[PDB]
Amino acid sequence: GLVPRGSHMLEAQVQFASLWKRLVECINGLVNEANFDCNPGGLSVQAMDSSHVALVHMLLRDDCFVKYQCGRNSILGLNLASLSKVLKIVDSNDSLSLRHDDDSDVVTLTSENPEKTRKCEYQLKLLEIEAESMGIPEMDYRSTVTLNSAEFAKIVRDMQVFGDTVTIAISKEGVKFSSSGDVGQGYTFLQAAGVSDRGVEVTMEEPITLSFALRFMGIFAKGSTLSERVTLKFAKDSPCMVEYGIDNVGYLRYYLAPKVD
Amino acid sequence: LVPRGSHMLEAQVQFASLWKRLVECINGLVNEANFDCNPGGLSVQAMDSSHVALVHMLLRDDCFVKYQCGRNSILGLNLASLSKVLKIVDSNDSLSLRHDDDSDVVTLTSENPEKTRKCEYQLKLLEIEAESMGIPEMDYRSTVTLNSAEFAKIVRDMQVFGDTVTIAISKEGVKFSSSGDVGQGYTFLQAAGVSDRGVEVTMEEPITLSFALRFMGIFAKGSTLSERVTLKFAKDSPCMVEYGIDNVGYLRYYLAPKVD
Amino acid sequence: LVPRGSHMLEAQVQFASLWKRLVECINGLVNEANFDCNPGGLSVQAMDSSHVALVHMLLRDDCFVKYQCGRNSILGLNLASLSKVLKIVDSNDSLSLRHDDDSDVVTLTSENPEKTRKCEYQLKLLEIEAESMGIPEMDYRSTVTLNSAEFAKIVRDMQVFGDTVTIAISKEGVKFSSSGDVGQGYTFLQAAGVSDRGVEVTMEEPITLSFALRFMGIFAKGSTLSERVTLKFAKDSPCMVEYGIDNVGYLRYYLAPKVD
Amino acid sequence: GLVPRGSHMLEAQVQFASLWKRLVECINGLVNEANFDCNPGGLSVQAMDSSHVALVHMLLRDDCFVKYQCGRNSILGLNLASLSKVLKIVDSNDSLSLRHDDDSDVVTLTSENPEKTRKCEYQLKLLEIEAESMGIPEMDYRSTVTLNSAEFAKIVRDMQVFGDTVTIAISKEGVKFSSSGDVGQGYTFLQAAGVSDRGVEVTMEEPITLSFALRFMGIFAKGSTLSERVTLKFAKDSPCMVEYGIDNVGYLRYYLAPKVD
Amino acid sequence: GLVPRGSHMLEAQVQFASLWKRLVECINGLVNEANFDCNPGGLSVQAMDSSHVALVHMLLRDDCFVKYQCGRNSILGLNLASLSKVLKIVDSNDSLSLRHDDDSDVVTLTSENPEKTRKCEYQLKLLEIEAESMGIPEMDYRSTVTLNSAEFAKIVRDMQVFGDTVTIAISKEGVKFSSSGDVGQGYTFLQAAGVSDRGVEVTMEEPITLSFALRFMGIFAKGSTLSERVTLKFAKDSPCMVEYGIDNVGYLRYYLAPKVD
Amino acid sequence: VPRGSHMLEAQVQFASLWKRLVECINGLVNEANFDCNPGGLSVQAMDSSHVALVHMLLRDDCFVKYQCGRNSILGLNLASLSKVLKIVDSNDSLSLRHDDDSDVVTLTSENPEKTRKCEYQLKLLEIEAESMGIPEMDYRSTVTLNSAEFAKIVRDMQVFGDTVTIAISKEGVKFSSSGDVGQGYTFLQAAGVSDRGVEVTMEEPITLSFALRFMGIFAKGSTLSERVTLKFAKDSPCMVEYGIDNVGYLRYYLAPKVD
Repeated sequence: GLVPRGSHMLEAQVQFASLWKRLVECINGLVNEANFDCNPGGLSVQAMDSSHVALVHMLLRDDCFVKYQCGRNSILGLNLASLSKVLKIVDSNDSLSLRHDDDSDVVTLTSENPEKTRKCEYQLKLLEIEAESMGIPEMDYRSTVTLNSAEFAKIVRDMQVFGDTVTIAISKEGVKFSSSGDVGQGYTFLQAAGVSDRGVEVTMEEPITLSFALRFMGIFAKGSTLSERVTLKFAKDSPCMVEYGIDNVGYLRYYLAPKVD
Repeated sequence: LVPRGSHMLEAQVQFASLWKRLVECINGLVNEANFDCNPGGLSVQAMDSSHVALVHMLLRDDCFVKYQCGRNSILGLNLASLSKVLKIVDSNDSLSLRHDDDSDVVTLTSENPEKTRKCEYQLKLLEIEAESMGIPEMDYRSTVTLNSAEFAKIVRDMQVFGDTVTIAISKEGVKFSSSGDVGQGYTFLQAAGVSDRGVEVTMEEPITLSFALRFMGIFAKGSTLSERVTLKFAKDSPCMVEYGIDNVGYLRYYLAPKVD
Repeated sequence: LVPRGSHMLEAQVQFASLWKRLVECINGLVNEANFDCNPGGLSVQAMDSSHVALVHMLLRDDCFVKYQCGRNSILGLNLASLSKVLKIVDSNDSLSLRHDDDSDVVTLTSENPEKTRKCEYQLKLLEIEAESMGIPEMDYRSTVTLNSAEFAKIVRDMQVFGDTVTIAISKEGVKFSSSGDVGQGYTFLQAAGVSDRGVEVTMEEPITLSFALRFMGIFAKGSTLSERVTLKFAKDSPCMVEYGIDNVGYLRYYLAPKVD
Repeated sequence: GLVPRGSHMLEAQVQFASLWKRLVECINGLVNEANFDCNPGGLSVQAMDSSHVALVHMLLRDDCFVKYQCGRNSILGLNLASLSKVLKIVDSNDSLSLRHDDDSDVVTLTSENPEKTRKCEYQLKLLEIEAESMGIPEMDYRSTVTLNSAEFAKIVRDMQVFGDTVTIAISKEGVKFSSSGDVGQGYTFLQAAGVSDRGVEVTMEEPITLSFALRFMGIFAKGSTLSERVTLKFAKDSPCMVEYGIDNVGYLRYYLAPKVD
Repeated sequence: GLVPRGSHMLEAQVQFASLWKRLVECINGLVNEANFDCNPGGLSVQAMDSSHVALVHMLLRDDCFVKYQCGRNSILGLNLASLSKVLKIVDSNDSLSLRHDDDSDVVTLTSENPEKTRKCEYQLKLLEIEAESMGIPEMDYRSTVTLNSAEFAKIVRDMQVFGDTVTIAISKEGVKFSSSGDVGQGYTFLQAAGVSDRGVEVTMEEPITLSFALRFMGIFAKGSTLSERVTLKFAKDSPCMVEYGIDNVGYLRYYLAPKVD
Repeated sequence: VPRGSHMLEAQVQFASLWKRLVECINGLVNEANFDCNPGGLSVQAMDSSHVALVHMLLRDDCFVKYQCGRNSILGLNLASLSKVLKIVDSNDSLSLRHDDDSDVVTLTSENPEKTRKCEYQLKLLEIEAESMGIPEMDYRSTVTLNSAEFAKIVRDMQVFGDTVTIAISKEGVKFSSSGDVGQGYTFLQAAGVSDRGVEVTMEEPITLSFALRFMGIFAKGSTLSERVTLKFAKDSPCMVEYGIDNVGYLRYYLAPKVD
């Protein structure tokens, strides 16, 4: 429309800061620095734990924000430790505008009350983070179980009293989480209770039984702060995946290698 | 006409909160103990490593929604572990404790009202001797009964001063006293009129004993089981602190007095 | 018995929560302090071990349901201990502070509305040398008043960044600022004139001073006593933060500025 | 025509009390009460830990004592805790006569200096300790390693900084102790023998690799107070054994179940 | 006449500070504050435990010190807890000059190496400690036993594994220390010996048997740090006494009430 | 292909060095970064209250074998590292090794006689760059004394207060403290010429005060050097230096106490 532009603003603001708070918590659990791809499609974070066993892919679609503006595709490295420290002090119900200028070695967070009587502005030095080394697995999922996010969280926390490894067994009827160790042996069995209305949606293709490091399942289960339900997808000798939907305006997705023997 | 398949103990309580609250109490005093299961119910009797204090707990068979102890088996358990497992069991779930014929393992089974979740934990069991220490007896000259939680507060409070509390019983009240660096404290409770909360003294003479707060503290955890608590005393004799479980049982602690 | 004298000094407050909340506040700054008791009321005046910051607290005599300070006695107290004792005293119980002649010990007496419980604690007293001071006054050009708890939050917040906060006052609002490894933060508060919510700025010129957050933090504990809090400033001069104890007293802190 | 009765049942005196001291310490580590079979063949103690995972067998042959007398086979239950408390106060270099009478409900320990100017006498109430009496596994020990008792002790203490489980791997050419946990991963490898000619006397039949609870290895390693060397014997899916010889006049032998890591 | 008239002073220097260190330790065991009478005859301390069961009397004659000066008779109250804290840091082989100006209220300790390269000076605030209400008791008439100080110390420590009360029985033969409790029953018997030093010098008039609180005997036995030998004196239904000679320039003397029917 | 390398390998002959060092520095901070240049290993780190700073350097000639062609930074949990070094024999060798992107560093110990070999592996951090920079240059007054006397003197002064006052004079140096117990001082005379035995070398008289908590942490240095050197400057961080020399140093810096 007879109008050009060489500079950047890259300013996106969410209405309720509680979202960012709850997210960073989740992902800081896994890694302490990460890149923030901002496309016009929305913000993504893709990052892998220092042991290259687990992967976290988070996407916040552009309809997630009350205002969003990412002309070109800039990438922003951030210290998540610091970012968490700042978000810890930001009121849940305040707004939060994340902003970056043309090349400015610094990103800025701006918070404001509903009533406009208080305004906060924090500035973080940015990094410096080498491209992710990749990559996401592809990869087709035979069996799929969906359950209350917080029950899931409880179950991992519970299983950890026994071991540092959980064994997940899927049957059409239900799913069984199992653990062993000094204290003894535990299991929690969840029945599938069909055909409607909400409470465990198994949907397998065959029986399938994999094992996983609880350390990481625990880090993932933090997701329950974002979604009332959570979905786990499995495939034989293949990374499982745990998915937490954000309100149709995004997702948080974790992938973890099975234990091998 | 028909025996088999076997095998021989099942004890299910409706609300797991009971077991949770109990084990907490008794774990405070000892870290392993034997679980006599008669057809009369489950008892635990055990003494602290310094042989100064004694727990006796009994859960009568009417305490359980379902109970079955044909012969009298004894089950040693690590209370530390048992506590760890009970910590993860929902208060309002059921909890069936089960053991089979010579099975080196006892099993705890929890289930929702609603039957959509089922949990099952298994603990290796121990050979614990099975131990000497003889339960002592009355007569109990003086007897005081009070709100369980006030009692709890009072010990916690007295511990800011010393590691020893002095309990003095008088017609119309009881006085808990302590000393130490911080200074000197006392709490006095009056008796007389309605005693429900509210302090039912019922002495025979005045009587004044002293006790290790470390242990009174361990006992006071009992407040999680009974709104009220009863203390019984006798000169130069182990006092006793009793917490009733709903008429279906008791938790009873006994502690030696301090000497001068 | 006619030295004279004599001799007792009784100061009872209705709700012990006050004393609890106070001692907490001031224990944050110093661990022993003198309690001047005039017939005018109790004052505490004391300075931090680095001689950077000063507390002045006054509880007027109309603060107490019952007060008696014939002559002007001074009572040194270990605040650490006093805090330990007040921690155990129920918020809603009464609390009579009492001293006799010449009795090396002050006594705290608590009682519940319903008179069924009575507590009595005794503290050895000190021995505290007069405070080289003083107090500064009073030439406060422009000030600011805000919600006590917002203030508290703001300090706690600013500490994630630095150990120093910079307070900038302007017609319009006030800006708290900090720097450090994590980065740079500020919180700006807006409002025009004099009205409670939310910020009554009332300056004479713009003025910008800096302070040690360590101490602002200690002060902010005041939010337990007063919904609002007032800060007064003067160029190259100790600021002051004031917490009104309703209409019966105050808690006031003064802190040296930073050159920077 | 001889003398008939009495008195009296048992007298067992050792020259240097240091032995008893060092023994009880060892075994008190495993159990807090135990039975003392006194045959004319000597004193034995056989006892098992409360979890029925580990077994002590100690034998002091009759030639171990300067004077020994056990006509019939009496059994004496003892609180090892108490016994330890008493032995703690008995001088190493004093004599120590253990005595029990016909009736009695009490055993008596009597200590005396070389120079006869001091005499101590302690009396312990004895117990009825029940079975068992399991009482011992055998035999076919495929692989066998022998090493300095104190190095062994160090090695367990060391491995415990990592985990609560040690993995022992035996090869021609040496033995490798391994552990894992939060702190990280450790191993100690001992070479020899041989490494001709000649710790560490390995003498295997095949390679063999078992794991064990360090809690118990630790309890055992206390044995180093009795013997300069220590011998470990193993067999696949079978209780290992750790043996400490007493001067040809006896042994202390521990047996421990393998772990499933 | 060559005579002044002053208002001052007190200086008491010992060559080896180890003495003061070892003393204060002994006494601090019994009480935490005490008065230090300084005569020209020497320093005495007389004090009684908070339960008025046991009494210390210590005297350091003026020939004990390399330099001593107590013109008039001043009294100095001291916190023994603090004094112990300061003496803990003073080298055993350094000198130690204790001194007081007059009414200042502070006493000063001054330490110096043999080689004069280091000098330490500590100052303690002094107390008003109220005069000692209790009279020393009197009639020590035999029985009397003397023995190695450290054997004595051992014997109390030993007897405490059993009870909190020791029973001392004196006979022409020897002396018997006895105790009872949960652990069981112990005794130690010492025979009256030998060649040099006889090695236990009993010197009774009749047999005599009293009992005592081990708590206090223990506190006393700390005296073994000052004298190789120790002497105990008894009288029926009368405070015993335990005396530790320094060996000729002073004494430390404890008195303790017997236990009664 | 003449190699690079590649890698990192740093072996010391006697492990006692590493043991004694980590102890010292673990006293101040529980995690720290290990810059490995070809110049040697340095650690630079600051206490959580940003009052005190530790700089340690081990020059490359310190090691029987050293190889850091290029640079790499290794974060380490010092608590864990201390736990592992606690079990390593003083007189064993100790090779510290790291491979290309390996999330783990490895410690390898071996006896003189090659009959025992130990290998421990630590997960690595994750520690954000140090920030607060080294100060310079004190310049004016300087005292040097027996490391252990110094250690004693701090431990001693702590019975009184939590603050020590150091006064330097041509005569000597005076350490002073106050508190409930009372008041102490220790005075050291300048003896000489060399060595304990106290080498004062001032420019004017100068008197500063310091937190004993930290002087205590530093004094642990006496395990590395028989002597220790303190340098001061008015209203300026003092410094306490322990020199392995010429192989390396351990250096602490601490803020003075202000009015």
